[PDB]
Amino acid sequence: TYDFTPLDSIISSWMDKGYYPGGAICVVKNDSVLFEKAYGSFTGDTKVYVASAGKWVAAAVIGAVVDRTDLSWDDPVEKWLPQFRGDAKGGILLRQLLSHTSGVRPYLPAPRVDNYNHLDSAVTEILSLDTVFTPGTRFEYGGLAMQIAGRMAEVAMGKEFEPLFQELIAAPLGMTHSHFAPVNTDGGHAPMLGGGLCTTLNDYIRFLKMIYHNGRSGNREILKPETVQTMQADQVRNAVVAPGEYVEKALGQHHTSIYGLGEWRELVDEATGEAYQISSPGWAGAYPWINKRDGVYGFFIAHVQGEANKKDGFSSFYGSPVLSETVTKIVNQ
Repeated sequence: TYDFTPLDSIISSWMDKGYYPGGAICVVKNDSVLFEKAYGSFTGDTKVYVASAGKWVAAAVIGAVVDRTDLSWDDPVEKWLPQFRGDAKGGILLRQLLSHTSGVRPYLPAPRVDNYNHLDSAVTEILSLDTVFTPGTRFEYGGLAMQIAGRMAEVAMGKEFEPLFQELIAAPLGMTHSHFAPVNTDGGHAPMLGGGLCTTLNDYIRFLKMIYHNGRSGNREILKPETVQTMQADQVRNAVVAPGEYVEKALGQHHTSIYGLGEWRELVDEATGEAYQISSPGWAGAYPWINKRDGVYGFFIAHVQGEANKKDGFSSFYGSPVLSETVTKIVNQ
């Protein structure tokens, strides 16, 4: 019998200040739902564009392809996409694309925006762009590199990325209201993999349950256990992490191993190098997480109105780990 008042108070205060028009949360501990509540206009089935919350899901689609084909985390781009031969980008590894360590430019040069609904067209435009640094040498967050990662999975399966998501992840989990494409163009819900995901509280909770159980759902192996472990491992490695990236800024943690495959390693045990809190926050307030020490997975879904970073110091991106912090307090007496 936990007391969830402190969490409810924080979320209600965001609604009372008009930061969001609505929202919903679900917190699960040791496979029991401890707290589930919708605010404002929302239900569990309200569809929301969740931006970077989809990076976690997109990495899982690619992991399901890696499980089924000769595609591997250490494959170079040019093995699969021969139009990249002759370009320094051809030697980028799949794991580097998904860990923000590729050196591919973060977003198209202004005023262009990658809103492509087909990755083959997206990747042709990305091919023309100079890199910003040598692969593996720096961490820099962005969206273009994951377009390339997605296209490599498309080629390995002979099938486009959105249909792959439905075949390999959404259908087997019973996610019925989710999609990466078509891409909404209102701003900040693009490119496809990095920011395109539209989902619901009920859909994304099914995804997190799967991840929490090391890729199993019931009697099905949705991802191999090793694939889930690799997604959660240090994929930044020796890349230089600049001061003030999300983990340092939002959580105060100073490890360099801040990212896996499409997911942040928010809290890490130094002695083992294992991450015990993992997340994929979006700029507009969506915050999914797992805390292995708590035995918790949860998801807050919402979309900020106005700017993400407001004059009272609230931030729908950098403020989000208050949710996992408050749950950690609650579930440990």
